[PDB]
Amino acid sequence: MPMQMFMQVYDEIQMFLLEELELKFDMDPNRVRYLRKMMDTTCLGGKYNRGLTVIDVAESLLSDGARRKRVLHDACVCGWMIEFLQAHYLVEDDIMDNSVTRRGKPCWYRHPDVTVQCAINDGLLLKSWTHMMAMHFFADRPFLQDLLCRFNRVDYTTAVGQLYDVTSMFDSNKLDPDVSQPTTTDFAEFTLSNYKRIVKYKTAYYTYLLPLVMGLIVSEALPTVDMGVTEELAMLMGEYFQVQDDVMDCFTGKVGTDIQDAKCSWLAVTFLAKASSAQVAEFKANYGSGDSEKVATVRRLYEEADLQGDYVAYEAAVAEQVKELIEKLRLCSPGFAASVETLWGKTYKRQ
Amino acid sequence: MPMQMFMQVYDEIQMFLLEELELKFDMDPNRVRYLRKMMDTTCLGGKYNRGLTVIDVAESLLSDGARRKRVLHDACVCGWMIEFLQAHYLVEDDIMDNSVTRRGKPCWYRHPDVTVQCAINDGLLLKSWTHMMAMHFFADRPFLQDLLCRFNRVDYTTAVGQLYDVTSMFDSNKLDPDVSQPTTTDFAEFTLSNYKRIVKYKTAYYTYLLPLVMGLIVSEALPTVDMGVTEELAMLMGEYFQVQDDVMDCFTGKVGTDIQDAKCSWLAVTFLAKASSAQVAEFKANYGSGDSEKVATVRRLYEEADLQGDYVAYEAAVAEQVKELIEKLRLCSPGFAASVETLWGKTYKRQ
Repeated sequence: MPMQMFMQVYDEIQMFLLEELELKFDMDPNRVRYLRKMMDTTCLGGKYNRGLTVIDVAESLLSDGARRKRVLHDACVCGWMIEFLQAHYLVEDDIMDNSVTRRGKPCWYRHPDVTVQCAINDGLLLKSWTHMMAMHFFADRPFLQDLLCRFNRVDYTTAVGQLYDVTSMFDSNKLDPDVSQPTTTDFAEFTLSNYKRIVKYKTAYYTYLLPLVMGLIVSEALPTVDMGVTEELAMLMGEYFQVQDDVMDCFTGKVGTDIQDAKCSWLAVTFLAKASSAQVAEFKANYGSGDSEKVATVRRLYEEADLQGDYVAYEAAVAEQVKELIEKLRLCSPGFAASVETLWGKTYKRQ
Repeated sequence: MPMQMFMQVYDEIQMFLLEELELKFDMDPNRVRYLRKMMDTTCLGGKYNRGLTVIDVAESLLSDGARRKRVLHDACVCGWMIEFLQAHYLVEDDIMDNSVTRRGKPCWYRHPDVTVQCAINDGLLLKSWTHMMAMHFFADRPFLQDLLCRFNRVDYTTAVGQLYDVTSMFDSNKLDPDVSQPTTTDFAEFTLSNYKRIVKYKTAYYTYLLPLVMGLIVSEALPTVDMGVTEELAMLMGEYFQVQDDVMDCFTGKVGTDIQDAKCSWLAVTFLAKASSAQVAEFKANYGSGDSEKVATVRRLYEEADLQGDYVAYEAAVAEQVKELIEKLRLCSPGFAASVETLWGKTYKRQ
């Protein structure tokens, strides 16, 4: 049901965007068609949990037919603002990582006649489409200024996160736009504290706080909740998401490549913070190569350091913190707090 | 004087942005310093005509000390929103063109330890900084919603322009994200009508309409002028700017490379629309190569087709249209119309 409405508002948003390009930007149908395909490929095919969260939050805050009809439709449009924003970051981050595929289709910039030259701009369009849809559908809403400001702020936040991700490669002290660096990692930046900072800004704001905020706004309920507790829940849930991902990447789509990719994962930083000198040097020697001997070594080390045990203890401490915060929130905001529970239930030990 | 104020508000904006990153995004001074340098290098060193225009428009619309002080300070901040937006497009477009230098320094992504991976994101930051500065300096202004909407709309418009630029390479009919194309040009898209469309969206909105609009907004004067005449002037001036540039690139920094680069210039499209079959085939054979025989041939052809004569006639028709529109505008808006005159005076036969 939520999904049906969601996908219906997709077509209605697509329609508006494509027509406007025709009527107002003089666009011919060859180019309109290219952008339709870019839009579909970049925005469709995931689970839409970010966007669906907005719907679910708006449904729980509803407390004569047609306020409900409008609030839910607003929720769907906000939901798609988040999905298109995410698509924007994926397209740009894939180019930035020189990644290869996504869903098990190719990275957008890797399609045969999309080019790195076109794809960068395609990203820019995807993010402008968030503004254009907000400005069209919410032209007359009193929350429009506030929505744009909060959205802009999360946008910025996410680009900042991507800065931290991008500069996790080498000693921050040698950071200089005039002076090359080896694209061997250092590991100098592979600390828990840096990892937590990357995840928080790159990921937790847009994935967990923004959908909750948007559901609040379109329900006109934002002042009714404790925003400090709400952010804290978002940051914790968001962090747990990525750590859960990082672990499953190693120890469970088809199978993941963070080790080969030499990623700053929870595993790597947690391993480095507890390991012996000998373990460290063997890590450094084996990490970040496709070679299936080098990989297997890294997994072995991860296994000897009992990282899965550490994971299980981290998970349970997060759960108990999440649970206390949800109860603080339920004191004043019982409907909002249930929606957060439900969000947490779609993250905790996956699904 | 305007410049002194402008550069002063630069430091004040920089300060706010860098501190916020420290206080609110947890940023360490290695990374703060990298972004200071990125900001300075990407935003400083041009003539700032876009930003200066905003100041000049606000000064002409002023019709007890301190309204003037605030309006001009608002004008400077809007001016820098335009300069940072421009920097954003330059950084991203340079990557997209694989260009080499700019001012006669390197393209930002070409600095030794900036990387294509970092530079794409640096672009994204530059554009978020426009939002962050508007939201901070104009938090309490009644025009903030309207400013963000108009700004967003020009942002979108410019990305659309860049789509048209990017797909000027080959037959629009073969535009397909699944199917490669030769990075030989077609010339099929090299028509005047396509050229005018690229320039209008890529360039005229952000370079000519946006500064005028922003000066109107911060002066609280926007409703006092005829916006249809204002847009028309902006589109004409903006078009003339690029055509004037395209011509000087050939027939006058140190010397330009549009022919080698195989650019969609005014010269090329105008040449193609009037040339004989023989001239066309010799053009196609010689255009878009570094070889100084092939280049010289193209210039010769341009000279035989009398493109400089066509330019001179185009310039004079634009001038007389610009002049009539300025007088229509002066009927109701004498102060605004002088500022446009002054803007036109900095474009017409350069300076």
